[PDB]
Amino acid sequence: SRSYPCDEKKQNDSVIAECSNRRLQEVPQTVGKYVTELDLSDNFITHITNESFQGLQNLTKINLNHNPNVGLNITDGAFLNLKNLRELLLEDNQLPQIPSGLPESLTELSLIQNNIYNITKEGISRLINLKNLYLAWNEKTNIEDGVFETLTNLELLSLSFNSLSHVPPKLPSSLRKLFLSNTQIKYISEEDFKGLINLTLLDLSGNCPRCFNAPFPCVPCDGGASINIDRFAFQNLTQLRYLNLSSTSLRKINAAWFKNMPHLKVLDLEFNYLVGEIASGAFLTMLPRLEILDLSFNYIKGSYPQHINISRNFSKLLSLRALHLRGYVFQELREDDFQPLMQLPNLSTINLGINFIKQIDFKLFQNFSNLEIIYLSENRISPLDPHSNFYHFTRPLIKPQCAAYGKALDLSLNSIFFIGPNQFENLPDIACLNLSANSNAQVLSGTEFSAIPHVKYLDLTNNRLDFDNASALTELSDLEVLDLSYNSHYFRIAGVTHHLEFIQNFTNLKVLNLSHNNIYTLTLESKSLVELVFSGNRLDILWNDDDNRYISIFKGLKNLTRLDLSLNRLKHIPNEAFLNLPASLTELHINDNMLKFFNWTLLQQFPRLELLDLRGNKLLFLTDSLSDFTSSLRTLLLSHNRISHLPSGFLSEVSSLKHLDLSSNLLKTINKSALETKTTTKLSMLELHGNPFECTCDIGDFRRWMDEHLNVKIPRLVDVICASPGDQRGKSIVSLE
Amino acid sequence: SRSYPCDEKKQNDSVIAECSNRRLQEVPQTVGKYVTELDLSDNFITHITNESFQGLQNLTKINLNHNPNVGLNITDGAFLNLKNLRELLLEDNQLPQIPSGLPESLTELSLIQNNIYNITKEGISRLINLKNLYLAWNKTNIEDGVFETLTNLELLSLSFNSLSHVPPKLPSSLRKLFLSNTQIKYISEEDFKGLINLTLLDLSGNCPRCFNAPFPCVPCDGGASINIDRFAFQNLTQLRYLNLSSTSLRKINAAWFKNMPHLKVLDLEFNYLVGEIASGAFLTMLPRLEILDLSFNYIKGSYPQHINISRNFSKLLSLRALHLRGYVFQELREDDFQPLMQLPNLSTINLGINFIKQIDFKLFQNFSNLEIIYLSENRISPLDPHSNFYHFTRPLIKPQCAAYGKALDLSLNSIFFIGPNQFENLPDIACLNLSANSNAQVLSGTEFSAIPHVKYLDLTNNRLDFDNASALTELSDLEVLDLSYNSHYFRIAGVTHHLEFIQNFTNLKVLNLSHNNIYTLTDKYNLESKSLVELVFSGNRLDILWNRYISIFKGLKNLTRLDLSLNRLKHIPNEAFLNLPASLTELHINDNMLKFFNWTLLQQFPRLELLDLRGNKLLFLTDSLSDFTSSLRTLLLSHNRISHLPSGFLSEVSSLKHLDLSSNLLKTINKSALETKTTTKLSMLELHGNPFECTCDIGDFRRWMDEHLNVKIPRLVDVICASPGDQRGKSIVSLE
Ligand SMILES: *[C@@H]1O[C@H](CO)[C@@H](O[C@@H]2O[C@H](CO)[C@@H](O[C@@H]3O[C@H](CO[C@H]4O[C@H](CO)[C@@H](O)[C@H](O)[C@@H]4O)[C@@H](O)[C@H](O[C@H]4O[C@H](CO)[C@@H](O)[C@H](O)[C@@H]4O)[C@@H]3O)[C@H](O)[C@H]2NC(C)=O)[C@H](O)[C@H]1NC(C)=O
Ligand SMILES: *[C@@H]1O[C@H](CO)[C@@H](O[C@@H]2O[C@H](CO)[C@@H](O[C@@H]3O[C@H](CO[C@H]4O[C@H](CO)[C@@H](O)[C@H](O)[C@@H]4O)[C@@H](O)[C@H](O[C@H]4O[C@H](CO)[C@@H](O)[C@H](O)[C@@H]4O)[C@@H]3O)[C@H](O)[C@H]2NC(C)=O)[C@H](O)[C@H]1NC(C)=O
Ligand SMILES: *[C@@H]1O[C@H](CO)[C@@H](O[C@@H]2O[C@H](CO)[C@@H](O[C@@H]3O[C@H](CO[C@H]4O[C@H](CO)[C@@H](O)[C@H](O)[C@@H]4O)[C@@H](O)[C@H](O[C@H]4O[C@H](CO)[C@@H](O)[C@H](O)[C@@H]4O)[C@@H]3O)[C@H](O)[C@H]2NC(C)=O)[C@H](O)[C@H]1NC(C)=O
Ligand SMILES: *[C@@H]1O[C@H](CO)[C@@H](O[C@@H]2O[C@H](CO)[C@@H](O[C@@H]3O[C@H](CO[C@H]4O[C@H](CO)[C@@H](O)[C@H](O)[C@@H]4O)[C@@H](O)[C@H](O[C@H]4O[C@H](CO)[C@@H](O)[C@H](O)[C@@H]4O)[C@@H]3O)[C@H](O)[C@H]2NC(C)=O)[C@H](O)[C@H]1NC(C)=O
Ligand SMILES: *[C@@H]1O[C@H](CO)[C@@H](O[C@@H]2O[C@H](CO)[C@@H](O[C@@H]3O[C@H](CO)[C@@H](O)[C@H](O)[C@@H]3O)[C@H](O)[C@H]2NC(C)=O)[C@H](O)[C@H]1NC(C)=O
Ligand SMILES: *[C@@H]1O[C@H](CO)[C@@H](O[C@@H]2O[C@H](CO)[C@@H](O[C@@H]3O[C@H](CO)[C@@H](O)[C@H](O)[C@@H]3O)[C@H](O)[C@H]2NC(C)=O)[C@H](O)[C@H]1NC(C)=O
Ligand SMILES: Cc1cc(-c2cc3[nH]nc(N[C@@H]4CCNC[C@H]4F)c3cc2C2CC2)cc(C)n1
Ligand SMILES: Cc1cc(-c2cc3[nH]nc(N[C@@H]4CCNC[C@H]4F)c3cc2C2CC2)cc(C)n1
Ligand SMILES: *[C@@H]1O[C@H](CO)[C@@H](O)[C@H](O)[C@H]1NC(C)=O
Ligand SMILES: *[C@@H]1O[C@H](CO)[C@@H](O)[C@H](O)[C@H]1NC(C)=O
Ligand SMILES: *[C@@H]1O[C@H](CO)[C@@H](O)[C@H](O)[C@H]1NC(C)=O
Ligand SMILES: *[C@@H]1O[C@H](CO)[C@@H](O)[C@H](O)[C@H]1NC(C)=O
Ligand SMILES: *[C@@H]1O[C@H](CO)[C@@H](O)[C@H](O)[C@H]1NC(C)=O
Ligand SMILES: *[C@@H]1O[C@H](CO)[C@@H](O)[C@H](O)[C@H]1NC(C)=O
Ligand SMILES: *[C@@H]1O[C@H](CO)[C@@H](O)[C@H](O)[C@H]1NC(C)=O
Ligand SMILES: *[C@@H]1O[C@H](CO)[C@@H](O)[C@H](O)[C@H]1NC(C)=O
Ligand SMILES: *[C@@H]1O[C@H](CO)[C@@H](O)[C@H](O)[C@H]1NC(C)=O
Ligand SMILES: *[C@@H]1O[C@H](CO)[C@@H](O)[C@H](O)[C@H]1NC(C)=O
Ligand SMILES: *[C@@H]1O[C@H](CO)[C@@H](O)[C@H](O)[C@H]1NC(C)=O
Ligand SMILES: *[C@@H]1O[C@H](CO)[C@@H](O)[C@H](O)[C@H]1NC(C)=O
Repeated sequence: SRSYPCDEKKQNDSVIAECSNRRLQEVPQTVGKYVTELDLSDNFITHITNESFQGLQNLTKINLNHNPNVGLNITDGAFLNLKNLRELLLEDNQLPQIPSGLPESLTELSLIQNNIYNITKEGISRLINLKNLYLAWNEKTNIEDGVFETLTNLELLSLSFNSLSHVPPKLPSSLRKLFLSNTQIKYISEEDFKGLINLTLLDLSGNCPRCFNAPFPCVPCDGGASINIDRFAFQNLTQLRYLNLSSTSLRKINAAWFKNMPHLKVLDLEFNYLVGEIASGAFLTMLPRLEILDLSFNYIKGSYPQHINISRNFSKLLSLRALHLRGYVFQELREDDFQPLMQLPNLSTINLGINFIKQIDFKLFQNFSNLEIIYLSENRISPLDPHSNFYHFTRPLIKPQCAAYGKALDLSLNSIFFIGPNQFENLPDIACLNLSANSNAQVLSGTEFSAIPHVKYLDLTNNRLDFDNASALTELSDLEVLDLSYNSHYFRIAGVTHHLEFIQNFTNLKVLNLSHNNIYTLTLESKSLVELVFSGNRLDILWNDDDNRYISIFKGLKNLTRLDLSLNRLKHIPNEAFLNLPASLTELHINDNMLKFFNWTLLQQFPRLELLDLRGNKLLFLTDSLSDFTSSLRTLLLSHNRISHLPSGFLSEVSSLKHLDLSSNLLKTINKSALETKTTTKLSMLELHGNPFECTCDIGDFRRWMDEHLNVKIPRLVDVICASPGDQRGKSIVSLE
Repeated sequence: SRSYPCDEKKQNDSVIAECSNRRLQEVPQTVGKYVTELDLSDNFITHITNESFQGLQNLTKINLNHNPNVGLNITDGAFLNLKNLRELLLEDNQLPQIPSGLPESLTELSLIQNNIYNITKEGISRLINLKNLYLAWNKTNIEDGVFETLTNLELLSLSFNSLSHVPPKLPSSLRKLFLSNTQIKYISEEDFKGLINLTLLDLSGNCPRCFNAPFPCVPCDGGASINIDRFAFQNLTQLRYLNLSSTSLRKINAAWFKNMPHLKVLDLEFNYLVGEIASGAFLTMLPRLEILDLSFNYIKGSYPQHINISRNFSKLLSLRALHLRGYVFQELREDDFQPLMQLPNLSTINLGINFIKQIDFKLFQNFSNLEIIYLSENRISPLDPHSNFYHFTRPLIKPQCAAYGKALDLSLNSIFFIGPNQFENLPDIACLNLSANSNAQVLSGTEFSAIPHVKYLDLTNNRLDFDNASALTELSDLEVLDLSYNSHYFRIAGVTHHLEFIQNFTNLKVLNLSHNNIYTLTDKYNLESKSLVELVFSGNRLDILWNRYISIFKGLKNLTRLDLSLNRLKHIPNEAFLNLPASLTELHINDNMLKFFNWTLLQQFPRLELLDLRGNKLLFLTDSLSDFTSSLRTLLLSHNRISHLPSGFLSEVSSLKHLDLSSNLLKTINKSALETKTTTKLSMLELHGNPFECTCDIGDFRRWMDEHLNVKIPRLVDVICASPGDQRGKSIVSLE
C-alpha cells in the first residue's frame, strides 16, 4: 500500500499529498480518496476534466500551478463535483478565460500569471463565499460593471500587474486588502474608495513609476507626472493600517490624506522624489501610530548633499519602530542631523544603506534610547516571484543569529581598509558587528576592538585580515561567534602564517568559521568551542606522509561537537589523523572531497557520532560489520559516490540508523542478503534516486522488501529510474510486475 | 619529407625546430641534421646521452626546460660532441649537480629551478666563453674562485639561493649581478670592488618586508634591514640599475651614490622610507635617474592627510617616471607636488592603491610633459622566475589608449556618478579610464565638457545610462568607446536600449558594446554611423532581437569588423544576415548555438576575408563555396559537429589560405574532397582533435599530405586516431 506517485503524509488528523515536480503527463488516479490537500504543481498536465478528481470527494485544497511546466485545457464544470473544495490555485497555466463551472464552496482562488483579459460575472459572481481572490499578472483589462459586488465575503482583491487604467467600481464593503500595484492608474478620486470602509490595506505602488532598477518593465507617467491622488480620496478609510505608495513619482504628500487614518501602521514611500518632503514633512504630524516608515531610494539624481535634511516633524512619529532611509545619498551624518529622532521611544531600527556616506559621527547613536539595529552597509566610511514585496527589503538587515545578541551595527561593504584607532570610539554597547567585504588588512593585536569589548557575534568575512598574533581579537572576552570566511592573507610569513593560537584565549567562543582561508600551513586548543567550519581549505597539504606535524590538528578542541571538513581536496585521510579527531563529535562533514577509501573501523573511538557526511566523494566500498563500530550513528549520507554493492546485512547492522542516503551512486541491484531482517531497525528513510537500477527479475527481491517494510520511507519514487532494459528504461522500479 | 614531430621553420637563412609540449618520451631522431635551434621543452624526456643529438652537428641552441613535465638523467659529456652549441637551457629538470662534460663553446647556460647545491670548478671553470650564467632557484656551496676563470662573464644570476654572503672572486668583466632573495644581510666595501664594469646590481629580497610576497617571506629577525656599508658602492661608477626592493630599509645613505653618476633605474619599493621621502638627502646624488619607484613604502596603520614629498625631488632633473603606489594618504594638494612641476622630462606619475579621498586636479596642469596620470584603485568621489617580482612592468594604461595623448586613469575609484566639477581644471586629456567605478551617470551631453578632446574613453564595468540621443556627443573627436559589462540601472520599457547617440559622431572608429545585456532596442531600432569601423556586440541577446530588428547593423555602412559571439544564436534569419554591412572584411559569429549556416548568402559580401564560426553546432558545408566567395582568406570552423568534408572543398575557394577544422567529428577525408583540378594557396589546415578512423580509408588523405607539403598541418601529435585499439592515441602520420 505504498503511495505512488504522490508522497502522502499525516498533518493534524488529515492526509496531504505532495505530488509536485514529478513530470506527470496527466492527473494520477492512484491517490488515496481520503486526502484533503493535493499539490500537483510543476508538472506536464495539459487537460482537466470532470473525471480527473473522481473519488477524491474530501479535497479541500487543489494546487495546479505551472502546468505544463515551461496551456491548460480546463473543461466547463471540471471542479463542480468537488463540493468541499476551498482553495484552488491555478497560476502560470496560460488560461485564456476564467474557468467556468467553479464550485460555490471556494474561499480562495488564485489565477496569477495567466492570459485572462475578461473578468466577467459568468465565472466569478456565482462564487459568493470567496475570502481571497488573486488576479495578478493577467490593451486593457475588461472588468464587468459590478462583478465583485455579489462577493459579500470578499476580504482580499489583488488586481496588480494588469493594465486597469482606473479603479474598478462597485467593490464589496467587506474588502480588507485591496492590491492595485502597477495597474496604470494615474488618477485617484474621492469616490474610488468610499464604499470600502473596512479597508486595512491599500496598495497603489507602481502607478507612475520611478524607473530605477525595476525588476519588471517600467514606463514613466509621461512628462514626469506622479499619481494624482485627490485631497479627499482617503477620507473614509478610518481602518487603514498598510499604505503602499512606492514608485509613484510623488513630489508632494498631502497631509489631508491621513486626517481620517489614525491607525496607519506601515507607510511605504520608496522610489519617489521626496527629498523636499522629508525636510518639511507636514504629513509627519498626521501619523502618531505609524510603526514602519520607508523613504528609501528618494535621492535626486546627480545630487550629493553634504548632510541629510530631516524635518523636525519627525519627532511627532511617537510610535515609530523602524526607519528605512536607503538611497538618499549624502556625504556626512552629524549628531545634529538626527536630532528629531532621538526622543522617539520605540525606534529600534535605522536603515542607512547605499548612501555613500564619507563619514558618520558615531557619537549620535548613544543618544537613541532604544536602538537595536544600525544598518550602515554599502557606504564610504574610512579608517579612524509574483508573491513578493517588489519595493521593500523584507529580509532581515542583520542576520537574526547576530542581532539576537543585542545591539547590532553593520559596517559591511564600506571603505574600511584597516581598523583605525578611533574606529569604534563613542559607540553604544555593540554586541553584533559586521565588517564584511571591507578589504580590511588590519594586523590584529588585541586593542582594535577595545571600545566595544562586548561583541558576541563578529563578522569579519571577505577581508585580508592578519590574525597570526597570539593575542588577536582577545579583547572581545565575551565573543561567541567568529566568522572569518573568505579571508585572503596579505602578510603571509613563511614560518608564521597561519598561527591560530589566538583561539585558546577565549573562554566562551562557541562557533568559529575559518572557511576558504587557504590554510595550507600552520605553525588548535579550545575548552569552549562547539562548532568549527574548516571547509575550503587545504587539509590534503596538511595531512602528508613527509611531515606528521598536523596529525593532531583539531585534537585540542575537546568540547567540539560539529566539524566541517568539506572542500579540502582530501584524497586520503591518514588513520592516525582521523583517530586524533575530537571524541565529542556528534556531527562530522567530510563531503565534497576526493576520498577513495574510508576506514569504517575508526568510528569506534567516536561513541557520540550521530551524523556522518561523506557525500560528493569517490568511495567504492562499505563495511560488513557497521554494528561493531557504531552504536549511535542516526544519519549516514553517502550520496554522489561510486558505491556499486550494498554489503550483506548493512540495512540491519546499525539499529540506531534512521536516515541512510545512497542516492546518485552506482547501485545496480539490492540483494536479499543485505535485506536480511534478523534484527529490528528504526530506518525511517532510505534515499535511492539516481542509481542505475537493473530493472530485471533481480530487483524483485528488493521490490518485495519495499512492500513489507512500509515504515522505511523512500522519497522521490519517480526518480528511482531503471537504466536497463530498454522497455523498462525511464520507468520507476515500483512500476514493475 | 614532412617534419615529425618537430615543426621546422625558416628564420634568417637558418632552420628552427619547434618541438615543445608534444609528450615526447625520448629525444627524437627524426630531426633534420641542418637545424640550428632546437626547442624540446615541456616534454616527458628522462635521459640525455652522448648519442641523443647525433648528426645534428649545427646545433647552436638547445632548450630542455621542464623535463619530465610535472628528474633528468644527463650522462657525463652528453653535449660534448656538439662543438657549435652556444645556448643551453636546462630549467626545472631536478638536476642534483651541474652537468659534467659541458661543451667549451657555451656562451649561455641556464640551470634555474634545479636541485643544485654545489657550484664546483669541475663543471663550471672549463666554460671560459660564458657570457650569461643563470643559477637561480637552486646553504649553497660555492667554490672559492669558481667564477674567476670565466673572463667573458657578463651576467651572473644567483637569486633565490641561500647564499648568506656575496661570493668572492668574481670576474671584472661582470655587467649584471643578480643576488635577489639570497639571505645576504651584510654588504661590505670589499664585496664589489673587483667588478668595476657593473651596470646592474640586484640586492632585493634581502631582509624582506613581508607584504603580499609571491614566494616564501621571512623577515630579517628584529626588524633589521640590509646592512649596506658606506663605501660598498664607491667603485661602481658605471652602475645604471640598482634594485633595493623589499630590503626593509629605513635610511638611505647618500654616500652610496657619490660615485654613481649614471644611475638610471632605482627601485626602492616595499621598504619603510616615508621619512626618507620627506627629507631625501640621497635625491641630490641622482641627477641622471630616469625611473624612481618608491611603491608600497606605507607605514602600517598610518593614514596621513597629505604626502610629504621632499624639496630635493626637484634635483631629479632626468626623472621621467615616478611610481608612488602604496604610500596611503587622504589628500593630494598642489603644494605637495610642487618639487615635480619644474622637471622637464617627468611624463609618468603612478599613484595607485593610495586610498586618496580627494585630489585637487588643477595641479596636473602645472606639469611640463605629463603624459600618464595613473590614479587607479583610489577613493576619489563625485565632483615565472624570469619576471620582475617587485616592479609593475605591464603598461599602467593600455598602449592603444595612451597613444592618443595625455592619459588619466581614474578606474576603481568611488565615482558613482560623473559630477559637474569632475573634470574641471584638468589638462587636455586624450585618453580617459573610468572603468569599474559603479558609475550610474545618465549621460546627456555635458558631463565631459571640460575635456572634450578625449579620443579613447574606457567606460567599462559601469551602470551607465546612454539612452539619451545626445549622450557622450560632447567628445567630438572620440575614436574608441569601450562600454563592456555595462549593467543598465534605469531600464525604461519603451526606451532602453536607445543607441541613437552613435550617429552624432563624425570620427568614432571602435565601439565595444559587449556584455551590456542588449535584448531590446527602440525608435531608431537600427544603428547608423558613417565612420564606425569595428563593433563588438558579444555577450548580448541577439537571439531575442532576431526572434523588427532585421536591419539592426545595416546603417553602419563603413563597418569592416563585427563580433557577434556569445549571443545565444540558434538560427540567423536569412533576411537579417543579408542586411549586414557589405563592407565587412572580418565577421565573428563564434561561441553560439548555430545549427545551420547559409553559405549562399556570402555572395553579398565580396570583401569578407575572415569568417569565424567556432564553438557552434554546425553539421554541413556547401558543395560550391567558389560560387559564393572570391576573397575569403581564413575560415575558422573549430569545435563544431562537421562529420564530412564535401567533394572538392579544399579546391573550391582558391583565395583560402587558412582553414580550421579542429575538434570536429571528421572520421576520414575522402579522395573526392582532395581533388586537385585547380591550384589553391592553402598554407595551413588544422585537424587536431578529430576522431580519425585510422583504417586503410585514411590512406587517401595520408598521400595528399606528402604530395602537398606546402599545406602546413600544425599539431601533428594531436591528430589522434580514435579507432582501432592498436592505432588509438597514435598520430595519423605514423601509419604504414
Ligand atoms: C506594498 O506593501 C504591502 C504592505 O507591506 C505589501 O503587502 C504584502 O505583500 C506580501 C506579498 O504579496 C504578503 O506576503 C505574504 O503573506 C502571506 C500571508 O501572511 C500572513 O499569514 C502567515 C500565516 O499563514 C503568517 O506567517 C504571516 O506573518 C502573515 O500573518 C504569506 O502566506 C506569504 O508567504 C508565502 O510567500 C513568501 C514569499 O515568497 C514565502 O517566504 C512563504 O514561505 C510563503 O510561500 C507572504 O509572506 C504580505 O502579507 C503583504 N502584507 C500585508 C499586510 O498584507 C505589498 O506586496 C507591497 N507591494 C509591492 C508591489 O511591493
Ligand atoms: C560560517 O559558519 C557558521 C557556522 O556553521 C555559519 O552559521 C550558521 O549557518 C547556518 C546556515 O548555513 C545556520 O543554520 C540555519 O539556522 C536557521 C535559524 O535557526 C534558528 O531558528 C530555528 C527556528 O526557525 C531554530 O530551530 C534554530 O534552533 C535556531 O534558533 C534555520 O532556519 C536553518 O534551517 C534551514 O536549513 C536546515 C539545514 O541546514 C534545514 O534542515 C531546515 O529545514 C531549513 O531549511 C538553518 O539551520 C546557523 O544557525 C548559523 N550559525 C550561527 C552561529 O550563526 C555561517 O553562515 C558561515 N558563514 C558563511 C559566510 O558561510
Ligand atoms: C630588480 O630590478 C632589475 C632592474 O629592473 C630587474 O632586472 C630585470 O629582470 C628582468 C627579468 O629577469 C629582465 O627581463 C628580461 O630581459 C631579457 C633581455 O632583454 C633585453 O633583450 C631583448 C632582446 O633579446 C630586448 O627586447 C629587451 O628590450 C632587452 O634589451 C628578455 O629576453 C626577457 O624576455 C623574456 O621574458 C619576458 C617575461 O617573461 C617575456 O615577456 C619575453 O617574451 C621573454 O620570454 C625579459 O624581458 C630585465 O632585462 C632585467 N633588467 C635589466 C636592465 O637587466 C630584476 O628582475 C629585479 N629583481 C626582482 C626580484 O624583481
Ligand atoms: C572592446 O573591444 C575593443 C575592440 O575589439 C577591444 O580592443 C582591442 O583589443 C584587442 C585585443 O583583444 C587588441 O588587439 C591586440 O593589439 C595589440 C597591439 O597591436 C598593435 O601593435 C602590434 C605590435 O606591438 C602590431 O603588430 C599591431 O599591428 C598593432 O599596431 C597586438 O599586439 C595584439 O596581437 C596579438 O594578438 C593577435 C590576435 O588577437 C595575434 O594575431 C598577434 O600575433 C598577437 O599575438 C592584438 O592584435 C586591439 O588592438 C584593441 N583595439 C583597440 C582599439 O584598443 C577591447 O579590448 C574590448 N574591451 C574589453 C573589455 O574586452
Ligand atoms: C554582513 O554583511 C554582509 C555584506 O552585506 C552580508 O553578506 C550578504 O548576505 C546576504 C544574505 O546571505 C547575501 O545575499 C544573498 O545572495 C544569494 C546569492 O546571490 C541570493 O540567492 C540570496 O537571495 C541573497 O540575495 C549577500 O550576497 C552577502 N554579501 C556578501 C558581500 O557576502 C552578511 O550576511 C552580513 N552578516 C551578518 C552577520 O548579518
Ligand atoms: C582601465 O582600467 C581597468 C581597471 O584598472 C583596466 O582593467 C584591467 O586591465 C588589466 C590588463 O588588461 C587586467 O589584467 C590582466 O588580467 C588577465 C586575466 O586575469 C591576465 O591574463 C593578465 O596577465 C592581466 O593580469 C585586469 O584584470 C583589468 N581589471 C579590470 C577590473 O578590468 C583596463 O585595462 C584599463 N583600460 C585602459 C584603456 O587603460
Ligand atoms: C545619477 C545618480 C546615481 C546614484 C547612484 C549611483 C550608484 N552607483 N552604484 C550604485 N549602486 C550599486 C549597486 C548596489 N551596491 C552598490 C553599487 F554596486 C548606485 C546607487 C545610486 C543611487 C541609489 C542611490 C546616486 C545619485 C545621487 N545620482
Ligand atoms: C594595515 C594597513 C593596510 C593598508 C592596506 C589595506 C588594503 N586593503 N586592501 C588593499 N588592497 C587590495 C588589493 C588591491 N586592490 C584594493 C584591495 F583589493 C590594501 C592595501 C594596503 C596597503 C598597500 C597599501 C594600508 C595601511 C596604511 N595600513
Ligand atoms: C471524508 O472524511 C470524513 C471524515 O472527515 C469521512 O467520514 C469520509 O469517509 C471521507 N470520505 C472519503 C470519500 O474519503
Ligand atoms: C512600544 O511597543 C510596545 C509593544 O511592543 C507598546 O506596548 C508600547 O505602547 C509602544 N510605545 C509607544 C510609545 O508606541
Ligand atoms: C545627546 O544629544 C544631546 C544634544 O542633542 C547632547 O547634549 C548629549 O550630550 C548627547 N548625549 C549622548 C550620550 O550622546
Ligand atoms: C602581538 O600583539 C601584542 C599585543 O598588542 C604586541 O605587544 C606585540 O608586539 C605583537 N607581536 C607581533 C609579533 O606582532
Ligand atoms: C562545552 O560547550 C558548551 C556550549 O558552549 C558549554 O556550555 C560547556 O560548558 C562546554 N563544556 C566544557 C567541559 O567546557
Ligand atoms: C583502519 O585503521 C587501522 C589503524 O588505525 C588499521 O590497522 C586498519 O587496517 C585500517 N583499516 C582499513 C580498512 O584501512
Ligand atoms: C652546417 O652548416 C654549414 C653552413 O653553415 C653547412 O655547410 C654544413 O653542411 C652543415 N652541416 C650539417 C651537418 O648540416
Ligand atoms: C628628456 O628625454 C630626451 C629623450 O627622450 C632627452 O633627449 C633629453 O635630454 C631629456 N632631458 C633631460 C633634462 O634629461
Ligand atoms: C601653475 O602653478 C602656479 C603656482 O605654482 C600658478 O600660479 C599657475 O596658475 C598654475 N598654472 C596652471 C596652468 O596650472
Ligand atoms: C537628453 O539630454 C538633453 C541634453 O542634455 C537634455 O536637455 C534632455 O532633457 C535629455 N532628455 C531625456 C529624455 O533624458
Ligand atoms: C571609413 O573609416 C575610415 C577609418 O575610420 C575612414 O578613414 C574613412 O573615411 C571612412 N569612410 C567613409 C566613406 O566614411
Ligand atoms: C539561403 O537563403 C536564401 C534566401 O536569402 C534561400 O532562398 C535559400 O534557400 C537559403 N539556403 C539554405 C541552404 O538555407
